[PDB]
Amino acid sequence: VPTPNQQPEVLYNQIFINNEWHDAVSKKTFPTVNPSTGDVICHVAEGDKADVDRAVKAARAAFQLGSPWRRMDASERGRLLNRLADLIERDRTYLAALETLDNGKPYIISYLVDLDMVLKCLRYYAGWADKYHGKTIPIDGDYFSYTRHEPVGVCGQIIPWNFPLLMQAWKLGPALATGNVVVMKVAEQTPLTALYVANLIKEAGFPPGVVNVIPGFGPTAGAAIASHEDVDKVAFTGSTEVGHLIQVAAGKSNLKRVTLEIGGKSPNIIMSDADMDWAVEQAHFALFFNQGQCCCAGSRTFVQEDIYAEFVERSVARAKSRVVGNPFDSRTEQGPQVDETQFKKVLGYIKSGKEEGLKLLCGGGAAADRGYFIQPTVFGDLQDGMTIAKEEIFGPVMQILKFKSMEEVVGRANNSKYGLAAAVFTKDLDKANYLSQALQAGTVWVNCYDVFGAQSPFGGYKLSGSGRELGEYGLQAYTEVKTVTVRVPQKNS
Amino acid sequence: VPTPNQQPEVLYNQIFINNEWHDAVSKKTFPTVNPSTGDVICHVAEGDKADVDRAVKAARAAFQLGSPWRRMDASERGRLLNRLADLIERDRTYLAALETLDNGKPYIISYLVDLDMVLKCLRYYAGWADKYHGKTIPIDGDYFSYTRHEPVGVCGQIIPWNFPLLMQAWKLGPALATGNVVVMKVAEQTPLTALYVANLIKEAGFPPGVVNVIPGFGPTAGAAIASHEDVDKVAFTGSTEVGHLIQVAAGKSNLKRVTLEIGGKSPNIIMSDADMDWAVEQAHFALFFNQGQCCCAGSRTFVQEDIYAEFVERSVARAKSRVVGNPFDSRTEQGPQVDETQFKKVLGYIKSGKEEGLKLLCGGGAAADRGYFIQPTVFGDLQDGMTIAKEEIFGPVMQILKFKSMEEVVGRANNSKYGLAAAVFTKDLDKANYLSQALQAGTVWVNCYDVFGAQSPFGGYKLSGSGRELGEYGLQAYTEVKTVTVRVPQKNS
Amino acid sequence: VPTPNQQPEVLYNQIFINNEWHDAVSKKTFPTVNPSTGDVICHVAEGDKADVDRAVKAARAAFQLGSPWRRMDASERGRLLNRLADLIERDRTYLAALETLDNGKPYIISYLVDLDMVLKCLRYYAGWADKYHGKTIPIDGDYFSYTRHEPVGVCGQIIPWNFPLLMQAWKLGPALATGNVVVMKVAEQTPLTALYVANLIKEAGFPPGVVNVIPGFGPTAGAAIASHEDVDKVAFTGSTEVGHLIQVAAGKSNLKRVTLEIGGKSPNIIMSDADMDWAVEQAHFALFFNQGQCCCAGSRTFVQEDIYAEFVERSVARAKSRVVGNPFDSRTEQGPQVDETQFKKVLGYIKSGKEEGLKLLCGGGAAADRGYFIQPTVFGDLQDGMTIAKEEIFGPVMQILKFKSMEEVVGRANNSKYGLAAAVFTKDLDKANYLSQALQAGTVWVNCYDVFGAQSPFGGYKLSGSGRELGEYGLQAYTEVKTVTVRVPQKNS
Amino acid sequence: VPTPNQQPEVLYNQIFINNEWHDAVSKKTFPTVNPSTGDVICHVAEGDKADVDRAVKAARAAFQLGSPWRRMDASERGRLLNRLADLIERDRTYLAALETLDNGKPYIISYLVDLDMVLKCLRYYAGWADKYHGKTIPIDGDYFSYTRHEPVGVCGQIIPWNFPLLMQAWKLGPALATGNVVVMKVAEQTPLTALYVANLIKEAGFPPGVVNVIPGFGPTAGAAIASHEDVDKVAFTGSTEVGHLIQVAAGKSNLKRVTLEIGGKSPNIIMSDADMDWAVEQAHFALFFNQGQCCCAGSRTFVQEDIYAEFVERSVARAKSRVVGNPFDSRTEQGPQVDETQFKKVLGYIKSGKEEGLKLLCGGGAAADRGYFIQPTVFGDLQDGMTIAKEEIFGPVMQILKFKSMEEVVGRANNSKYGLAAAVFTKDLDKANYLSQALQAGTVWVNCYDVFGAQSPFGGYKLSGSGRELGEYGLQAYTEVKTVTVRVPQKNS
Repeated sequence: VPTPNQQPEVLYNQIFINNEWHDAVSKKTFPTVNPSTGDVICHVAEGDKADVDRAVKAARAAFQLGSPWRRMDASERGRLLNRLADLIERDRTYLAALETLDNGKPYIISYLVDLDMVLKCLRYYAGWADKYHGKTIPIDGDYFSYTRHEPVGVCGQIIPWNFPLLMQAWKLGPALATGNVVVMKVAEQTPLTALYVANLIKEAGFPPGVVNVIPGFGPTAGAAIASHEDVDKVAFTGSTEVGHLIQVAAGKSNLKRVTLEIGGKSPNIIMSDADMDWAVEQAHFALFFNQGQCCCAGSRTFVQEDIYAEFVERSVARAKSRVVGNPFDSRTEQGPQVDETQFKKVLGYIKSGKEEGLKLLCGGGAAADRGYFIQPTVFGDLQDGMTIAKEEIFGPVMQILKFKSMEEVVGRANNSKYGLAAAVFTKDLDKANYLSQALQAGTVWVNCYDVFGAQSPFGGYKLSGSGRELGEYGLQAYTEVKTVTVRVPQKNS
Repeated sequence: VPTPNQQPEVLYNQIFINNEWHDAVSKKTFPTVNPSTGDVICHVAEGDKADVDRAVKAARAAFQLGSPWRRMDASERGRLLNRLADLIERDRTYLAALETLDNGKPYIISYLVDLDMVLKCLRYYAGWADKYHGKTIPIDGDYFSYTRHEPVGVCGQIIPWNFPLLMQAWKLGPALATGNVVVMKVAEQTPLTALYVANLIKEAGFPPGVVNVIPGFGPTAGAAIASHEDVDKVAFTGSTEVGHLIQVAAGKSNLKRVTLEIGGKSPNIIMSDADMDWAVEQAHFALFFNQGQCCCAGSRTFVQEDIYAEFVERSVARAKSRVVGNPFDSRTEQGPQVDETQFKKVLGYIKSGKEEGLKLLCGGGAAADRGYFIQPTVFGDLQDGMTIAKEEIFGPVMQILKFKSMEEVVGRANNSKYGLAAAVFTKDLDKANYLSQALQAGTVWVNCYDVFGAQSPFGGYKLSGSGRELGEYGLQAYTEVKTVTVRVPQKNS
Repeated sequence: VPTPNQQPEVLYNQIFINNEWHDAVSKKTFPTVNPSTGDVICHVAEGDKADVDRAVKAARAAFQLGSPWRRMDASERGRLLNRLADLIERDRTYLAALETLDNGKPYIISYLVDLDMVLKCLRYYAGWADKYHGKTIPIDGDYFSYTRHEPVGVCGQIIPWNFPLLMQAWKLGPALATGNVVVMKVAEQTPLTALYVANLIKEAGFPPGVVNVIPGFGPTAGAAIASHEDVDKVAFTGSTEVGHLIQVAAGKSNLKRVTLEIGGKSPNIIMSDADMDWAVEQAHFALFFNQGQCCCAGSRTFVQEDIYAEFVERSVARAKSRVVGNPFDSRTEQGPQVDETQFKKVLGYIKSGKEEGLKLLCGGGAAADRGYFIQPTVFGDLQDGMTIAKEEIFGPVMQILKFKSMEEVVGRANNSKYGLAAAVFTKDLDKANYLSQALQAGTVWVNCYDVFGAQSPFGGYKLSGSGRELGEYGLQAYTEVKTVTVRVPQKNS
Repeated sequence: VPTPNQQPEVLYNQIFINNEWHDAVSKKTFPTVNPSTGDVICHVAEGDKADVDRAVKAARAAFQLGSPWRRMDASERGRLLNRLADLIERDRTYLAALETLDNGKPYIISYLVDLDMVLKCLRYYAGWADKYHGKTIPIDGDYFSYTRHEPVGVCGQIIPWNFPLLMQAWKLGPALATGNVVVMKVAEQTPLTALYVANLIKEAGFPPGVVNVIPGFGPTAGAAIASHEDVDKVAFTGSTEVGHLIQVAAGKSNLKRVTLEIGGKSPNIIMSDADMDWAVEQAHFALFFNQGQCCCAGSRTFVQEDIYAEFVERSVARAKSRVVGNPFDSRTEQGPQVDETQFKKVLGYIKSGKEEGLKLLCGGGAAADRGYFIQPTVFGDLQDGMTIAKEEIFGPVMQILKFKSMEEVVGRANNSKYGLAAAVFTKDLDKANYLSQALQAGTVWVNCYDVFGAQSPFGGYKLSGSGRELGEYGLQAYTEVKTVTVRVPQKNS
């Protein structure tokens, strides 16, 4: 991993529309802070409805029948996405550093993890461009019926702050590969990286209006996209709470297609025959990865009584050794929480746990007085009715529960409004197969956690989502099907 | 076509839950009238939220992991659907008669069209049961990734009164084929046939709770389903106005998956090179089919100026010969409108057209003093800004517009909030191919209209829908995708 | 299981062509014996080249563009296959008895196993008829490209005597479902059941020439089909030796498509952690099922040394209790071998094993002096270089080998010219996953054996086959793809 | 188009095996001539059986379970193919010049056509690498069945001299994308370009033994591949005559999977309503493209009598203006024929035509006395029984036939042992649709010819092929399907 620039230059901080950078119509700007120091990095244009409106306008024009983008060969769409990937890889060190500066995650992670997964996603979707075929259907009668898989049109894509570059990649990959146009709203907590990539999109040679990125606020620029009368589809990734607002907004206006990737409270089930060493480490990772700021975090670690005590002791030790510090330091495992608000939220949950009557095994408090650092907390002897066992904490706060039977763990694990992911650690073939089938979750990992593949779909089962985001599935929501039934003189097989 | 019983006996008029018939919790009942005579056929149990909750409870139980339905082989689901089909064919004469008695459509149509289409739908989806495979994905790293296409769960399905039996079949086919459970709300205007089939479901051997049919009202039983906290998915077919309510209800509650098949104002484009005879008859059919009560009716007949006068003359003559009368009479082409409310609504539009300044060429008034018969009306010299040229009439009221160029007709045809279907009549290959691509419609018929195939998807492009209902596509909405990623010792190709 | 007729009446014994029965052009006939008594059941017309030529002509005519069969709706093809199924189910008892009479397998098996699987196969492919879509391809340039999945044409299908009715169904299901025409060559050892079904094909309403069944001899009628200049595809199931002849014949003449389902020497690997009881019973079934006359029989039972002794002991006991006798007797587990030739071949192998220096644990000799009964033989302490450990025996002769490591068992099990199937018994997830990937077999069963599903493909990896026979894959070989590229005025997404 | 080097340097002329260049075991070499001058360009190592044997050895080793290539992520296979493309694009000018030097085709074509198509093919298949999923199948019983799409293994790929780089690309694309290993035999008449690309494969980072290219002769190196006991699959592109040999070879030995892309006599049907200008130009292109050395050439131009005379005179004029000359000259439309042998063959056919009694409209003789140039010949008034109207000429010799009805032209056009491609020129929708369905051809072009898309399959219907080469279909033949059926505690939907 190349040595990063601990203070990477901010080159873009405006609104990107027709491959052009401009200030908000209001000339208003908002600050973007560095979670590690609490100091302001710079100021970014604050997009609002007026800016969304013009971006939508730009996108619609780019999507007109006869446009360079609509006339473009699917293969060329693939070429553009691969070119974009190349530019991102060329600027990998810079983007990794900026990602960390704006977000807080360890540089090594932004480089080896975030950026690699960003490149793999775009590279993956580049190949789908000319392969998502329609169908020729053996309909009854003397007809020739077939389907066209056309773009759904103008897509509003709202993304969170936990994986800035990756979330952007997950949206643009399938949308662009299918021929759609994008009006994207990026998180006000982390707008810098998305904007830089927006310029690379221009450099890649994408036609104007195809991708418009608008930095701003949620109830402001986000809501304007969700309720716009000319946005054909919305893709939102964030809280279930806001997820509700997105669907409600869609219904109250355009009846635009909606997909949601939202919260979670994922159960990580360790069976007594599981390899302790692997299970403990993976359990640690399952919850602590990315400052605990992952929607599919294993926030409910169910451990079989027979091995509970040992598993708990080992988890606490591992939590005790987890290095929290400067993201740019090679030995830093944990950076700060994205912002003060989240910092307080997490702390509020730790307080709740202690008050609910939970066994605090690892220090649950601030880890520093400068950035938003919190100590890797671990709560043992957790009860299902406890707030921290029910509500998504989104911080470095581990919950460890105890169970006896499979029948019991299935019911407990499944008894949640969420269903984003789950995990099973066991050496037994039958337990693995039984559980993976019984678990009501979009993804079930067996003997592993947080394993993402651009080729494998991801999504929620209940109030944790709607629709899937990767693989071939990720193309479905960005496709509008048209049936064309032509009358023929005489149909033959 | 066998001789029908002009007065078929009503055997079921209650609420169907766990394969059992019972009155509404309130014991309240509502009348179902015969549109031909205006007299009450009988009374049906009026389901409400209390009944909906009971049905959902029943359905959820039937969906329990380990249930006969969930443990059932996919092939067996296919066998049950085929058995159902057989029972409907056994009772084809009776059902065609009852369909007409409660709806008003001609008996010949109910028999040869509706029932045939019903049988073909179920028979088609019966074969999909064991064929909608998941995937084994070549994910990165030492893992074995694959997806499971599981049922979405408890599905709420709300259907209209235009095609009682068929609408029911379009919903049950894909749902049952996939392993889902149903809580269906039937149109209060036409609940009889759906209830009869509900009993056939029981007789076919479907496990209790798998299909629950609730007769009742919209804002009552319908809304109860749309905002239910335990319904995983909603499939609604009706007005766009209500469609909005369904999507808003889903967002404000459960975040349940939603699909909508709604209104339309489909354009029927006749090019100057089209075969007049065919074009004229097909245009007649395109709009007048089923008392004009079809979501995909060719409500806007655009005819190229060069052949406009001739086409109009021929249209009016054909409309003047259209026989309106007793649905059970062999020579009846048009029966009455479903009910007085729709009778008045259609008349209101005829009034509107005359006042908008439209050329009434065919008598626009009631055709009788007993049932809800309206005369096949034809309006010539229509203008895009005219109410009847923008709002869905849902009655035997034809609109004929005049155009010159293709660029012109595409823009005009496309300039609508709707996009359910469209049609183009021409002998030219390039115009056919150009137009089918340019028209923003879920279905584009070329040299034909109203051609439906159980194997070809159907749906709307704008405020006329979301999702497709037939073919393989119809299975998508009834499937929940689960990704299972297993860590393996050493992955190889 | 209904009481069978020990002496079922033979109603059809001639050549079936245009839905008509006639004697061979030579008037020659051959006898069909009853393996249980060694007595002649009756005589069947002996088809030859002249008869094959006539059949091919009939088939070709039925395949003419514009034929009732080619113009028929795909759904109707489905209907015919379901009708056929129903007729077979109606005559289930008769067919099961006749199957046993002519083949030797126990009636219970013929009824509950063979017939059920025949019904399931036809009923399964009936549903594929109108679902095997082609595709609309996003090709470069201003074009509309799409593919048609047309029938391959006239298909020659040659089947064996081990599962008469079943093998017939495996060929007809996919062929007919895709719109092809068939010229079938049935095994001289067991032509009876296939002939009766041929008449059911007539009764089902299949167009004349669509299915022609020709009873006769291999180098006679079989070779005539394989080398015919007007047969578009050949599907052969039998010995690898003859498989070679089919491929060579195809090349020396028509260059017709070829698919082969041939011999095997499947390894059944029992890991030390396997459940003894289950593993022992399944191992017994794996090899002894259908008088050991199954191409995917577990001919090489590799058992982990730690559990070898015990496994062997249990295997011998189970083989010693295996009831051999009258197929019509409820307690008979094993009937006779198909005929004297096979009877002597199996005996020759037992002799070989004894001479090779193998430990005969179970009596290896004739079990009676009337029919072709052989005692369930079990050879312990087998060595890979032994003939019975290399050549397919096709009889009730079990081989039990000893192994130590997984690396060793993989190499040993894979060290064969065959690769039809394999099995792995273990409770460990990793071993299951590892082995199933490492084994070069068309089918790898884990914790079970001989599990067939009409929905899952089956075939060989080396000299044991080419192509797969069930599921969606089974339709591939019966499809000819046509690409139609149309120049369009302006292509858009 | 950049200025080429009229004399590009030959850097590789040996056998490429484990990413290493070596002389044949025999030290024998053969000359490669320049068709334009008749002079020897250089000498190339003459591979033989011994060289094929070692190449297969290398390939097998590269295919061992646990190999870098087998363990490699499918996505990485995609990366390698994209890298290879980049290298080819980097060297596009050199490769196009060398292609023309050794082949004879005009440099502008090699550059703008051949190399573009080469890049597009590899770029296309690079995206398929991680998307050709297997399936999870809803089999009956308590099991989990799924399929694995594994590589077929060692693939022997034999290619022709008409499109050296492109044929190589059509083979390597699908093979490598699927994870197979290759032993390729390149045409003795044109081995240079294929060898240079072989080195780029090394530079790209492909693991040793994955692609082995062997220059040599047909009955020598080609036959050794076709009958090799360790080659799992053979892919051959060439004459139907040799095609027979490949299939017979496969049967006589390994029973290896075979696919054939062979000869043709494609009919180009011009209906009276066709746009003459376009039809005439396209007709010229259809047959004259690449010195008439294309298997899909429109060898039989059927013209409707009403427009026959005009079409004929227009064709002759166009043929009279076709510039034949130095391939490197910007004005050259036609270069020389690949070699003296082909030179003589084509001339022999012209002689035949004259003798069969055909109307020679354009000079049918040599165009120069240096290279292998032949004058663009046009034969009018041809009859179906004439040799030139039956046998593939593979030279600039056009055949123009006259027809009256559609019924007539379908039968005549279809009356051939070949069925590679066909074309229909008409403005009529019904004629287009009717003919496309009626024509027994692997590809039917409507109002265009020789339109190839890496995304759409290509192949023959009779003695012109077996299997398809492009699109998703091209992956089928390079995949071996394995079914894994696991016993599960309790199967649920």
